[PDB]
Amino acid sequence: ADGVGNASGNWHCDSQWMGNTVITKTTRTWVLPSYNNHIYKAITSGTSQDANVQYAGYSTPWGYFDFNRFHCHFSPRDWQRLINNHWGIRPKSLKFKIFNVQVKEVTTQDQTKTIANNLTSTIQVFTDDEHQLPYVLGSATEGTMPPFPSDVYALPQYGYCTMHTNQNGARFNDRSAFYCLEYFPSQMLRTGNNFEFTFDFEEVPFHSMFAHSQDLDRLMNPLVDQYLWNFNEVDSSRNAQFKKAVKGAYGTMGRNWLPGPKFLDQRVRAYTGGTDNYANWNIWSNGNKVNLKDRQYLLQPGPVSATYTEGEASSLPAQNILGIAKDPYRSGSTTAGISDIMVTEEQEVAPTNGVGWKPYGRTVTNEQNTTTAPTSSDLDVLGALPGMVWQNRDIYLQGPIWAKIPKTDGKFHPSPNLGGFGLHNPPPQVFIKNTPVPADPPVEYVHQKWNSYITQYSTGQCTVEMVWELRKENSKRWNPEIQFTSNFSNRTSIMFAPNETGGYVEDRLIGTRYLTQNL
Amino acid sequence: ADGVGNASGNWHCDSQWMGNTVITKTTRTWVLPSYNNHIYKAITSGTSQDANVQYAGYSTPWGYFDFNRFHCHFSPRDWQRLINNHWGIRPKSLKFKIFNVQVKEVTTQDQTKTIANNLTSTIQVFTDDEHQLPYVLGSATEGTMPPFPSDVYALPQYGYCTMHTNQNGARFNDRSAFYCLEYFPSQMLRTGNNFEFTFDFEEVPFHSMFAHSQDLDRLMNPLVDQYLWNFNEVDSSRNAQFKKAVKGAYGTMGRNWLPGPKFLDQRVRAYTGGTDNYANWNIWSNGNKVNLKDRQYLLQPGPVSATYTEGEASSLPAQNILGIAKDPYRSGSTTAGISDIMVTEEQEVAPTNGVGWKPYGRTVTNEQNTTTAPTSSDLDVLGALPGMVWQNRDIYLQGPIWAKIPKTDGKFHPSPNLGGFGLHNPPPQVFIKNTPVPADPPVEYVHQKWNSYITQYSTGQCTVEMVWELRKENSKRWNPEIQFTSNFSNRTSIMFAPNETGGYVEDRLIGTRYLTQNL
Amino acid sequence: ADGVGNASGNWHCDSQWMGNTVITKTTRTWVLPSYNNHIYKAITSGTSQDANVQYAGYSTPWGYFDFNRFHCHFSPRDWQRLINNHWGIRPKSLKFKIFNVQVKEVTTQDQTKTIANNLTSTIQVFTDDEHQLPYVLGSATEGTMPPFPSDVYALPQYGYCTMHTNQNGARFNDRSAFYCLEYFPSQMLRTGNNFEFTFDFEEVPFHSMFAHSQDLDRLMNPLVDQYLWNFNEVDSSRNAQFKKAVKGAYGTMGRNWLPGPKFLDQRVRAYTGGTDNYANWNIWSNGNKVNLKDRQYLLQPGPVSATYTEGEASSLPAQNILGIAKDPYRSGSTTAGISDIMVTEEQEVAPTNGVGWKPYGRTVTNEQNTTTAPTSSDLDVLGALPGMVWQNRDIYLQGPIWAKIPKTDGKFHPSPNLGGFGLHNPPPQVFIKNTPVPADPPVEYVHQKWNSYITQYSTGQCTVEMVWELRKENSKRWNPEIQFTSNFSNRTSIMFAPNETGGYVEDRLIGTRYLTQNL
Repeated sequence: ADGVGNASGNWHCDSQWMGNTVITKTTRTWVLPSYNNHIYKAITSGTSQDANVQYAGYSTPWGYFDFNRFHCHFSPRDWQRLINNHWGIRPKSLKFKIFNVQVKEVTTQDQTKTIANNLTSTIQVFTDDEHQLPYVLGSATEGTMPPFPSDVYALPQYGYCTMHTNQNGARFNDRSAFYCLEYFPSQMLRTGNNFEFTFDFEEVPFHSMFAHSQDLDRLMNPLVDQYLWNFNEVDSSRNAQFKKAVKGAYGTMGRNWLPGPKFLDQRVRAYTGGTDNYANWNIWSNGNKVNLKDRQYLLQPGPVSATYTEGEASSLPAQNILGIAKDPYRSGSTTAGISDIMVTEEQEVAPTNGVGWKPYGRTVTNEQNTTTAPTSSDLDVLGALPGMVWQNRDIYLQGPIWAKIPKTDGKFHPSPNLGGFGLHNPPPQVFIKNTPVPADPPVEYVHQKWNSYITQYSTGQCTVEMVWELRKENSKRWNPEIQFTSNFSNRTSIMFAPNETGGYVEDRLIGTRYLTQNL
Repeated sequence: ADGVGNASGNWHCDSQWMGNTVITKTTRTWVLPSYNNHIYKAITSGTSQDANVQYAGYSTPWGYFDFNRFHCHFSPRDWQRLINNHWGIRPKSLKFKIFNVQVKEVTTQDQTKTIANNLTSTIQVFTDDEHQLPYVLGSATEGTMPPFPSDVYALPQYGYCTMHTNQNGARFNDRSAFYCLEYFPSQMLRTGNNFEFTFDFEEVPFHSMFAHSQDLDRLMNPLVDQYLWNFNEVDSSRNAQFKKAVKGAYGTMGRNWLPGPKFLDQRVRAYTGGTDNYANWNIWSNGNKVNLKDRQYLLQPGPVSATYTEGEASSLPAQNILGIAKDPYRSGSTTAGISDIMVTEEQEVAPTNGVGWKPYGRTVTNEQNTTTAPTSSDLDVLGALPGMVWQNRDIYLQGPIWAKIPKTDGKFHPSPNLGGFGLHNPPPQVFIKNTPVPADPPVEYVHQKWNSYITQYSTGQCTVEMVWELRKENSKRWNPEIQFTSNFSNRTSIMFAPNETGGYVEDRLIGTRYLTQNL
Repeated sequence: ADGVGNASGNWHCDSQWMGNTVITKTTRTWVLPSYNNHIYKAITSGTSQDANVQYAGYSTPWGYFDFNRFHCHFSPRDWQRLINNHWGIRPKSLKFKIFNVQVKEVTTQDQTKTIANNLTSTIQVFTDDEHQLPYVLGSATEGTMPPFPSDVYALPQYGYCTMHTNQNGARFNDRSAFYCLEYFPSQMLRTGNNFEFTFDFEEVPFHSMFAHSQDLDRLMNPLVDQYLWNFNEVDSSRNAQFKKAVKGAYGTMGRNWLPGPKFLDQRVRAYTGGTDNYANWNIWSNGNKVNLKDRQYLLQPGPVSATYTEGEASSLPAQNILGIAKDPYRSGSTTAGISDIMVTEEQEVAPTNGVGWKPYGRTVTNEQNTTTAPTSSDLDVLGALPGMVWQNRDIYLQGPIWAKIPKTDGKFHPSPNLGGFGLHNPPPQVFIKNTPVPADPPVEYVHQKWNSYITQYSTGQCTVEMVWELRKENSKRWNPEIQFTSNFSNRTSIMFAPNETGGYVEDRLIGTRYLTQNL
């Protein structure tokens, strides 16, 4: 294909806007180590007796590419052009390349590393097109490409969980599956070789890049009464009374449509002002949980809900938020306060979704009679009922693009709770390993497992080219709308740029919902 | 197009039944005033501090046509032919005309009005085809065409609500949208000119014009046992016992299908007999409510439920009913009793839907053991679960035809709670205004807003032509069925006709569900 | 394209003279380090509180090529053929190549550097054709190619200034723009690869390579009187008197044309003889300045003016000169005297431009009457008035070729003050970087920014080929003209050649204006 002295690819980063489509291209330099030192390891939770944290699986010698966050594909300026001018976006097609491969050997002598080119060494690359391997993308995990184009990123090690059991610690059972990645055809690359593949997204709904400019309970003409007559009260004579729904009677009016279903969330005050928190409680005791088998885990974030009520504006739904550290590299060994963490604000869905820590509503709790007074209480948690409408969670420049829909007999509204595009056929996983280069063999043959290798690592460039379909904003609104703008003011470095020491700084989460549209 | 002395259209009222389709045509005389005196007004709830009743929006100089009730398009006799002979109906296409336009000027001198033709004055008409304006149809509000063909109807004024906030009264915010209707292309009509447009409905499910002749729990052959063995009890020895489901064991039988999901409603006795009401309580305190943002409002009517259990036949689900005044013009300033109000009766859905004030069922509340006895309670409110089946609300001659489905990421069974056809693309709103005719200008130019106008109003005729698709009744039932008939007996005027003073009288609600069909 | 063992280009240095065009070709060896160690740095003036020196911007990992001085493209002998034989020159087209690329790695062990070829490493090259990056060429800054063909030149690091504000030091604001150069498509080159592009200059005026042989006030025939009669005086009787402009009356004659507009400059005596200087004053206090925002800066050099009056021949306009060190590498840490600095002499423009420290002329300062005597003073600074004509600044073998015209709504005579060709579309900037080669990655994946790299640098050859359009000298002058010649006499090394230690010596500035032409 190509020799030692020719480049096998070129650098491509741009965004192209044509018609109803935008094409993003981005190139990175990647680094791949040799993981596990060329073996598979059965990994578990060990002696841990807590069923909730138990797991069983395998770490592999293979690495992988994760481009599943938007800021991989969009500059902040391009994200601005997207969210200010368009009502919708969905992924269409994908092209991925690996080129300019460099395999290197590391030799240590007397605490002295020397790095040299190994020109005859290979890397192996394959994509899993039929989704025959455990799919670890779409879990919102690190190891994604860094947003900034000149940043290098080490490829994460591939591993997976498989079925486990609880007896005196995690154990594999008969349903536990092992996957050898060397049991798949992969092409081998020396420095001259390159790799590419293409992918087409299935048809999915456009993400809704707008906020509603109307509330689900305001849909009627304010100037006219309804012709409906609703039950009002029972008179002292015990006879039922009916009241006409009249203009301004909004509490009593009959409606065709209901807010979407929700869990109840606990409210926390994350910002200055408003109703203050109770002290010394953790979400693990008091939060929403999911029972699965013998295990519990916190239900986070669940379907999206409105973030706050006005006047309570500093409060958050505890578990309904996506937190992201302002410093991507901040260590998770210690907790952080609100000042260190970017938290998503879902207020755009307030017209249809209801606020997280508000109950869905009230429910009648009894059947009344002459001697039984009517009673009612809160409806905290409610499933789907005919007439409900809701918005999905917003997508963020720093958030995940897609998630793989689990393969199941049934689903309800398969929109991922973390946000993004639910896909029956997500983009295939791209696996990469350094081909093992054995060390010096013994002169006299011995029967043993081969543990001796030359230390290798590889580096190169990768281009990701995505095509995005757009819905144009079409609106007769007379007055100006809300736009995302730079209101950062005076700074010691440019926002969404490198700082003095070269660290890339994105301290603000950016959603898509700025333009408005009627219900 | 046409002069002063030629009619621009003819009167058309008929119903045509051909094959699987019925075509309704109806003509009315309309009256349009000049609303707001040619200005837009920002309208709010004012100083009201109650968040529940707050709103913000605009009243417009424009009027509009609302034909969204069935009795606009169907005579009572045609409605009878529909409901006795057919299993289903859905709208197909729509044609609307405005013609024979007459613009008139009103001059008042010394408390004396004179009305004269203004031959050079215009009206403006446009339809909003792309649904770019706030859609106020489908809220079951007055200003619809009157059922009776020779009744004149004044066109209602168009207004809308837009996003508001709660601080010290209702306020507009940055998401609040203003819409100038003069920012749309509209054709202008003098007395010779006419207007028309056509519309096609999207494919929607046929309304179910039948009642089920079977109950969801009776579906099996009564002559045969099941081969299923269900858990029955635990013996005094603590061992589980299994009982065979045998013919007649209907309470214990395994089934494939579940009744539809429901809210629990409070029961009220609206008629003579049965269990009497508790005294002096109102639905606002005790009823089902919806939390939306910081607001509450009564959940009415919600998905349809069965109206009563037999022997309780006089009771109603409080909030699950559509009330309609027997006198359409009865003032809403005072409450009414059952004798003044027509209330819908949903008993046809009793086979699948369950009764409004009955809980869905019972639920086990605990995990038993040797020292823990099993407990259970009522399941009042339940969302959708696999295996549920239900009926939608019935449509009525006096009820709404369609509702606009809110534009949202997700929906569950988008059938409108008030009944009718949920539409992603409903029929477009038809807006009409009297073109402002300015009064005498000042001889010397002055810089000021122009407030001086000649008083105008317009009148004309409008034809609505709808095409309806039908499903023919196909049944092997041997015995006669239920039919809608005239059983009114002796009256001082014909029912569904004018009375002595010319008022049109429809005192009986008429559903579609008479014919029966098996589950 | 090419392997390890083949050259990807050849050495080209020549000048071709054909017809009205000259083609210059020149080749250099370049060296590129890795700047900033593969990061962008936000750079400011720091804690400096002086608004005049404040700045904000970015240094980039990229380098660039600057060939924007004439002695890059012309040997002294070719410059001689140009200026002695031609009246005009302008750039036409440009071709640039990068070839014979060598990427090398530096390894330090125990204070011992070893340099080795890295055969699989790349460089990245792109040109900014649409001028989408801050354009730093045309500011007369170092980092240009050295004149002498066998000299190697390190490529300068690319950086730029962006909008800043003054508050407690320089700050970035919302108008400050960051530019990632990796957000541009660039081709990647191994040792076999090469690069080229072509460019066409827009039509610009020929530089005027001649001096005028007439003065703007001598244009008339000396043998004939004018027929004009000019106001002369007012007699003791108060009546106005008119005097005929007669041959020899040059001070009183009417003329069609005016000298060009000018700032007033301060005169300094830079050479022996003439009127001596005042002592102990600096130009920062006493010089011409420009107010821009809250900042001041010295107005240098401004539009060109004549350098001196005869008899004052040792004086200079203080700020109107281009100084260039006779030693290009003399450090700027200390001031230099005239003997160390080559200073341009603009005397060729004396016919039309007026001398820098002379005022433009005299102006009447009052409106006289019987009791008010006429007064007048100096006109120091004057803008453009109808009838003015002027010459631009001369171009020098050691001076800049072009400058980018700022993109603005309006311009007056967009000829650069430093001299050369003002261009709306200047030659594109050529950016080059060493592709980062990552070092050994950690075996166990960690989430951190990648700071580990192998030290790289690159070298190669670059050819610049420019096409120049010429205007031929056409003159009927009988007597010989002024020519540029070698009058250096006896030297220890050849002038415009290397010295004993190999340093290239050009101690004399050479303008283009030798041939003469009438006004």
